[PDB]
Amino acid sequence: GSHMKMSFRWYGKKDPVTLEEIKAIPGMQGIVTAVYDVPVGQAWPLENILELKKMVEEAGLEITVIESIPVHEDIKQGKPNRDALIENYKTSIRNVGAAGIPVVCYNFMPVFDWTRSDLHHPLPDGSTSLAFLKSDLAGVDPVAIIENYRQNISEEDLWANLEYFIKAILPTAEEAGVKMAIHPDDPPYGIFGLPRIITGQEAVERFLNLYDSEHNGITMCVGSYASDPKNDVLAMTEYALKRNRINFMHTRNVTAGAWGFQETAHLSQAGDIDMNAVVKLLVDYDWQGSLRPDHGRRIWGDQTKTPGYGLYDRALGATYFNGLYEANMRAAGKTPDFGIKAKTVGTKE
Amino acid sequence: SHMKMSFRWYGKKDPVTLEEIKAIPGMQGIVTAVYDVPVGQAWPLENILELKKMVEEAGLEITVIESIPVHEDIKQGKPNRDALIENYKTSIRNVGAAGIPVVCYNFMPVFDWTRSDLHHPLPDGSTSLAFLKSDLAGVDPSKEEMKAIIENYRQNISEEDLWANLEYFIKAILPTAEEAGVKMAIHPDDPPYGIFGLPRIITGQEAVERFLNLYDSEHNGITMCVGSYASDPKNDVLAMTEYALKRNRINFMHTRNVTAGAWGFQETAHLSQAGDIDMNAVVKLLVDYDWQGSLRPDHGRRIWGDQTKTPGYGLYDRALGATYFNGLYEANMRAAGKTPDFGIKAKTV
Ligand SMILES: O=C[C@@H](O)[C@@H](O)[C@H](O)[C@H](O)CO
Ligand SMILES: [Mn+2]
Repeated sequence: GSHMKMSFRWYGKKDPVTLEEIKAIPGMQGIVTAVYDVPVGQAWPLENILELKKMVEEAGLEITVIESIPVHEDIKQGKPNRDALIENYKTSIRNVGAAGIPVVCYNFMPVFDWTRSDLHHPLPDGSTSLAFLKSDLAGVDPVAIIENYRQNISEEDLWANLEYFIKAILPTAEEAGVKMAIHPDDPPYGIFGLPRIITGQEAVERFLNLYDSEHNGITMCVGSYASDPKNDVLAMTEYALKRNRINFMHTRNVTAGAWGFQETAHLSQAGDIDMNAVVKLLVDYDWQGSLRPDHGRRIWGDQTKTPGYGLYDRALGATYFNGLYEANMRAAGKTPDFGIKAKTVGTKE
Repeated sequence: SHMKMSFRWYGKKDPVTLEEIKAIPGMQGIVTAVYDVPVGQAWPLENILELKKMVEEAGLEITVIESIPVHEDIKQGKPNRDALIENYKTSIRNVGAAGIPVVCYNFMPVFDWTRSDLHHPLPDGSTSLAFLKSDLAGVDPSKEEMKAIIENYRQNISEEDLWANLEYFIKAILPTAEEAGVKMAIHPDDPPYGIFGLPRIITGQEAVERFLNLYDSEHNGITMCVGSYASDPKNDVLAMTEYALKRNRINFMHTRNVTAGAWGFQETAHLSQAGDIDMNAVVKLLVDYDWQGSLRPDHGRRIWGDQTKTPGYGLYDRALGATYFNGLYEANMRAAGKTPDFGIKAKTV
């Protein structure tokens, strides 16, 4: 039976947005977070993870997803020493499973996790947002590693580097009781001479096949995949759902074409994704997992710094998914759940 | 079959701005009134225009006017009522002289609402308005004037008297309103039973049938505030909603959520499971019947340090409600076979 927990990204103690505020989002159940006191490729201790879990649980929430045990560039490059960094990744997986967190989200995006030309590109209602203007600058070197990928490492080398990775970690994830969920490339194609392989349906199928298990699944980030129109989110969503290989949902809306892309409000008609169709799919497939609204616009006085991570519009995206999820749950004669245990504190009949 | 998401704005003085209101996805209609004319006296075009101009420039539109307030003297049926009704006559005409097609208003002796507590705690740590009967048991409610206004209603004006006062008012103003294009929509009694020995008549299904029948004309309508009605458990808002739709008699919409008992009631998050109303069933019916008019998220919780001190009128939870209704709308539309729509012209600049 279906079981989708609303979740929200939270960067810990140093987050502009707090747990009180997050907790106040109607229907919010999960916290998506990570350890920030340890360098990339170095291995997360249990206590670190546990400190976060305690903060989150006292606030009346739970950590449902570690979003992002970062992958060291040595691993991605496929350099000689990877083995050591991978043993650290194995330790991290183990420590997350030790903490009781079911999913770990990661990426295999060489040197860049994402690219944005504009972090304040206005929208037809007064609100700013992030865009990828294919015209602007794009075609200029970002003022050792780069040339390596450019000169030496092909997409198939990256495919072989990734396969090595996932063959090395997967049994650990199995033993830990933890499911891996690879985040696609953002933008979902090669830029700056750098290669990208997690880019579309063909890529997803080849990925899942590297190690065939539920513990080896995807973060269906619909607004990344559909950043390149060449991609069709819904069949992607569905094949993945048909295969039981979606382990995390991200659900931001974006408008795209031959010209490139710009992130919009989550509403289906604000951009190019049919959001109702997405969750209708989760409904039909009795999907069990977490979804975050992912990214927001700047609206109101939102003085949250960090890119699409202001509380306000992401909140406005979550309740929109409450709507879509509840309606579709009901249309299917299913009864939706939002983790609400009490309506009131101190009254009752 | 187009519902236009809307939102109350309290004029130039509202700490909520139209920038902010326009920023909510899918938000089209604004909802406001004039605030510089005492109460009974006539509403000049100069005043309603100057607010319509303030809003039209902001990319938004007036869809409904929240309240030309009926004077106590009209409510009490005092002899001096005719002139007051006069001044009310032109308000309807001046407002029709602005394209604005709906006017909400109440017929509630003394107060327009009553709460015992304006920061009652909810389980998630947010706060909301609550009416708790037992806490208003002790209380005895110008100042020397209201006392005597209360004495008059208690001792001298009975329910039937107040029906009569209303009927007089209705048959007076309706042709005036059919003459101006404007549709009238009566805000239900809030709460919908006698407090402090004062009478209330707009309280349930019966009242509805009767009220409609005072002037069987599609311009004589209700504001279906499901929240006000569900505050009394004896009421079935789903049935009440449908009944009134089959008669083409919903001219405006308050979609607020409450939980309720013999103990009173408490406003909640708009999300169904947070309260006692199945908002999905509601919006579904609005869909099934092709209802055309504007729906409005009523009160919201106090969340995220919102300082706004007008009842339930901060921006945040109100907006979180709206986008949740976008999601309910869109989903139910597609589930029918119909195709939704919001304020959306251009996806991008
Ligand atoms: O429940 C009350 C609310 O609807 C308020 O906005 C207001 O007091 C009335 O609508 C106007 O009298
Ligand atoms: Mn109201």
